[PDB]
Amino acid sequence: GSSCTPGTTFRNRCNTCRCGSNGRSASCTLMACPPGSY
Ligand SMILES: [Co+2]
Repeated sequence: GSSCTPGTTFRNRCNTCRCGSNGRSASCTLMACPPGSY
C-alpha cells in the first residue's frame, strides 16, 4: 500500500499519473473530475 510501480502510468478518477522511480510518489494531472469525466 502507499505505493506505485516505478515508471508505470495509472489513472485516478479523470487524472493520469506517472509513478516515480521510488514507487512512493507520482506526477499527476490536476483536472477537476466532475460526474461523467470518468
Ligand atoms: Co505498501
